[PDB]
Amino acid sequence: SSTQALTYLNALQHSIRLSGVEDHVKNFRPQCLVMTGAPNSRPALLHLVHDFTKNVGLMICGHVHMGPRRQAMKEMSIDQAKYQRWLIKNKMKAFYAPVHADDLREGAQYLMQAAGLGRMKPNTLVLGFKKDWLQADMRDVDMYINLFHDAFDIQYGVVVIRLKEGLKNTIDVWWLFDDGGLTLLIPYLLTTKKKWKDCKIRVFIGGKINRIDHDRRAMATLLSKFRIDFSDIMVLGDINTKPKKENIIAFEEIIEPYRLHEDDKEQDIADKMKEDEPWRITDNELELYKTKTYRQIRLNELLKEHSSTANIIVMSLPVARKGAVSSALYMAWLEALSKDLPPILLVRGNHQSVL
Amino acid sequence: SSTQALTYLNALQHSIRLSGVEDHVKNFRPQCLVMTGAPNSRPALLHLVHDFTKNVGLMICGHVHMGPRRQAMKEMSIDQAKYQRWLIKNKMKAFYAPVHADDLREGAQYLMQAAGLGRMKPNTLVLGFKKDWLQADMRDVDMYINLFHDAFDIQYGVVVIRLKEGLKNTIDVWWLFDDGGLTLLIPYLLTTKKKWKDCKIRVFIGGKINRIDHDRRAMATLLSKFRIDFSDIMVLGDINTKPKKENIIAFEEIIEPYRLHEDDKEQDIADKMKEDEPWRITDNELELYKTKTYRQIRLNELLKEHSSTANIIVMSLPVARKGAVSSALYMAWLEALSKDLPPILLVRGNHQSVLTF
Ligand SMILES: NS(=O)(=O)c1cc(C(=O)O)c(NCc2ccco2)cc1Cl
Ligand SMILES: NS(=O)(=O)c1cc(C(=O)O)c(NCc2ccco2)cc1Cl
Repeated sequence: SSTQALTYLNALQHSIRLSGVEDHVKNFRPQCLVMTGAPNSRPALLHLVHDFTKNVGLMICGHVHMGPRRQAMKEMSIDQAKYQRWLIKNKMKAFYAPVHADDLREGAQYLMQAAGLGRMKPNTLVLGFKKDWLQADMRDVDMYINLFHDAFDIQYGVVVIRLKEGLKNTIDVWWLFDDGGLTLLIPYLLTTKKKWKDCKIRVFIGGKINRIDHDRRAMATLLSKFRIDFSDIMVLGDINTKPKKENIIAFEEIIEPYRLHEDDKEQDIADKMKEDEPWRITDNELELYKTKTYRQIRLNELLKEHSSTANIIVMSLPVARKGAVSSALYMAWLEALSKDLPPILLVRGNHQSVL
Repeated sequence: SSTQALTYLNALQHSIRLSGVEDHVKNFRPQCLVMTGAPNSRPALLHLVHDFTKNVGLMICGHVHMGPRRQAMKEMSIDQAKYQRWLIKNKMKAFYAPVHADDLREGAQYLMQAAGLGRMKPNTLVLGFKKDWLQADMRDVDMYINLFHDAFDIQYGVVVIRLKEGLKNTIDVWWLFDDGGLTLLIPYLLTTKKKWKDCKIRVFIGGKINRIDHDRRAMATLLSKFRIDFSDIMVLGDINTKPKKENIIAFEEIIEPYRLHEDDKEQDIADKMKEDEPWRITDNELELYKTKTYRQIRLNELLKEHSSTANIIVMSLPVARKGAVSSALYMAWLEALSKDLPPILLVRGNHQSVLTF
């Protein structure tokens, strides 16, 4: 009170010192940019992202305020004061970062390219899964997926937390493809927080039916390199199998409102809808990506079968080339992958290795 | 040591400590981002902006990088490492913050909107004068003035400085407009440094013929509030008078290439070329703003005669409504106000630094 200048000067001096360093490859140091609507909303997501980003990296709770430009400054100021007070009340090492933008994409770009000083710049983007995508306008879903792809453009690592907001054995990990160390680094950082200390990492991977021993040995060596006391590596070959009849029926029902039946409908009408409504899922997309959808459905049913009784499932996030797949189908894949499981955490880190 | 995590986490906890303090509104401090593309170019500008930001605020030497997205990140990181090494080589406490944008205005918007974290966020926009704007495409000058107007829109202070790139004692302060005190805060911070100890702040005012004592005591008490310790407080009544004809014709010659003499030329051609080049200066603009231009020229004359020798000249910055003046006319005003002087530092601030430092 009246002598905060000392704190400010100390912070500035330490930040300059930190910027003094020159080597970044050695330490990945996960810095998270959490894109939640407001810190008060989605408290569970905030706690879970804070768990693995606390004393091991900062977290910037971003907020893209959008509205009339005239009174934007006063609204943003009152919001910053209120949300910072709330966010310190529920002790969190998180910085509230509000910006003004005409839409979520622009504000996300502001936060993703400008937030932070020197070395304290976010390098992963954390999004809560858009649970209301079915009832939401599909333009906003397109914007959500385009935000994923913008993150992948700036060499960010995308984390998607799907968590049941209506609210002690193991922490399953479903490492499938390389990414980096991030997918395996999130469980390591989770385990050392004294809240998940009594939780045991039960890694999973896919492999050939004639190579369980060799794959297990190699993955155990990698885990020892990551030194996360892996309990066991349940190498599976069940991937790439027709899931079931009921599961495929459920997925078809999910995507039915957005499917485009070009063959059933007249070609001119199909083109008209595509031009005036480009997020419609064409049948060509389904035919091309039928194996990928089978992979998603099979992975979901495997998660239910093996990892039902797990606290935090960590899985690798499916991705597709920008524009190669309709946004509606992409969110359908994300819905199917994480359907009725415990708090699940889809991760795709950047190519550069964490350590 | 070869480890940095100790510094990183300590800096974190300090930043969280800072953000936790309920500073209310009584924590104004000059936090400026120096929008200059190449920190190697214009070292004098960085040194000057560093003099009054050494230990009272941060300096985010922003930089917008233009090019293809593919290899944008690689060269951006290369430049970041290079320029941070350069800044550390010199004794500058500046964070080199680069962003990628299609145009300078968009990257500047990124920086001004989202740069910084917590309460160590930028507060003013230091802008090196766009010297050689005569030879530069006028789209560039349009963006340059739009930067001023964006900064004013987002409640930022704007300071533009016209250092000579080639690089008794007194610091002149022309407190002409009440902008919240930043014009007076910059000189105070300058003086309280090893270089400007022999400061001798000399303060000038603009007032009509009246009792000099009134304004004299007014600025005496104002500077006592600001702890300026003036060497002299002067009031000038020559402002807002017709300047010499030579300067007027010189100014008219400066804007001659960009002027739209629509009254002299045929109306259809004038309208067509106005539509082709919306930055052209119409004659109606000059007629409306003849008094403003005369003030801008008389002020340059006045500070040339009164303040020919002075290490720093800190003046209130001219402002115009968004779009009322063509960018060429605004830039011509700024160029005529600081035509041939020592380091001149035109300042304007959001009306919030009310004895708050
Ligand atoms: N998780 S989400 O896609 O549904 C989401 C949702 C929101 C959201 O709109 O709450 C958001 N912030 C934008 C905003 C505008 C006004 C207040 O916050 C960000 C995200 Cl990622
Ligand atoms: N001080 S300035 O207006 O002349 C200026 C100057 C520059 C600059 O060009 O150095 C700049 N950014 C870098 C850049 C890249 C391409 C065009 O500009 C930004 C600004 Cl504000």
